[PDB]
Amino acid sequence: EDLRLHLLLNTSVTCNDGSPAGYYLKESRGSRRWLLFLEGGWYCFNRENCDSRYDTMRRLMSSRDWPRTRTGTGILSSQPEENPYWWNANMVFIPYCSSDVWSGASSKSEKNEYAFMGALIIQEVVRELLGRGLSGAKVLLLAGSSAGGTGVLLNVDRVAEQLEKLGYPAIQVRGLADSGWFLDNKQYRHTDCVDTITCAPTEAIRRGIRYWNGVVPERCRRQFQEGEEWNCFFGYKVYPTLRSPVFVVQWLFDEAQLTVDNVHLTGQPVQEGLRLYIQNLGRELRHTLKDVPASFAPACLSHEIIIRSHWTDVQVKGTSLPRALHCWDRSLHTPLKGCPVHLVDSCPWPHCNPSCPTG
Ligand SMILES: O=C(O)[C@@H]1CCN(c2ccccc2Cl)C1
Ligand SMILES: *[C@@H]1O[C@H](CO)[C@@H](O)[C@H](O)[C@H]1NC(C)=O
Repeated sequence: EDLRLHLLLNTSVTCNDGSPAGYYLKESRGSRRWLLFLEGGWYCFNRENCDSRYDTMRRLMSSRDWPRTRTGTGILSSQPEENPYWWNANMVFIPYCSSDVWSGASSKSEKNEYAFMGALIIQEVVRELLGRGLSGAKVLLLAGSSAGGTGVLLNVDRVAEQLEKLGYPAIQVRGLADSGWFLDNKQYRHTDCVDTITCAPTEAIRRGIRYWNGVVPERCRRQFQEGEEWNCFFGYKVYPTLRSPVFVVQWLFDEAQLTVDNVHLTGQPVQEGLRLYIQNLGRELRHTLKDVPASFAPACLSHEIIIRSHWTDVQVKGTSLPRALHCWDRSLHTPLKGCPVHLVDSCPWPHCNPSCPTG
C-alpha cells in the first residue's frame, strides 16, 4: 500500500546539503509499466535564499529527516478507485531535494555551499531501478508536478537517451508534465526579483541556471544558444524540441503562475485591469497548447493535480484526466472514436468549468 524509501547506493549523488538523495518504491511484478514521479517545490537561486530555504524547508534540501515510507496518492495510488489509469503499475516517488527544477549537475565542493544534482538524481534513480525490474519494463512514464512538471520537460529526453545508451531500446520513455507549463509573461504589477513571490518567472530562471550549473535539452539549447538556456525552462519553447511523447496537464489559471505574476485573487472586487490581465493570461496559455495534441487544460484557478486523491473529479469536455491518459496510451500503441487526448477549455474565466476543484 505504501512506497518504501531507498537512499541512492551512489552517495555522491546527493541532496542540497550533501545528504544522499533517493526514491520511494512499491513494486508491481505483474506489471511492465513504471511511473517515476518528480516532486515539486519551487527552488532557490543564491546562497542567501538557499540558506533561508534550509532553515524552514529543510526536507526539500536534505534526506536526513525523510520518512522511511510514503503513501501513493492520485496517479501514484494502487487502488483502482483512486487511480483508474495506472493502479497496477510500479510506483516510484523521487523526492525533490535539489532546489534546481531538476536541472543541476554540480556537486558540493570547497567552493559551492550546496549541491544541485537534480538531473543526476533522475539518471541515478533510473540506473538503480534497472536492477529492480525496470530492465524488463515496456513503458517508463516520467511524471511530475509544478517544478517536477518542468523537470519532466527538462529530463524526459535525457532519460530516453540514457536507456538507449545503456542498451534498453524496448523501454518506451514518456512524459507527463503537471502544472509545469509556465509563461514568461509580464507581471500584473511589477516586483523587483528578490525572492520568488516577489520575482518574475523569466528573471528567476536566468539567475537560477548560473547558480545551479543547470542543463537543458540539447536541441532546445542549440536553438537559444549560450546565455539564453533559461528559455528551455518554459514549456511552449522546449516542448517542440522534445522527441519523447509528452502529455501536458496545466490549469489555465495556475496559482503559481498568478503568484509570479503578482496576482492575488482573494474575494475582493476585480477591476477592469485585472479582469483583462487574467482573461489574457488564459488566452495566451490556451494558445501555447493549440499544437500540443496530448493535453489536459481546465479553466480553473488551482495548483497541481495528478497526485491529489480526487484528481479523477475534474473534467474537460466531459472527459476526465485518467481517461485522457488512457486514450493517450491507446494512441501510442489517427484519432480514436470516443477517446480524446486534446482537452483544452475555451471559456475565459477561472471556474467557468463547473468541475473545477472547490477546496
Ligand atoms: O515550483 C513551482 O510551482 C514554481 C512555479 C513557478 N516556477 C517555475 C518552475 C519551472 C520553470 C519556471 C518557473 Cl517560474 C516554480
Ligand atoms: C556516482 O555518481 C558520480 C556523480 O555523478 C559519478 O561520477 C560516478 O561515476 C557514479 N558512480 C558510478 C559507479 O556510476
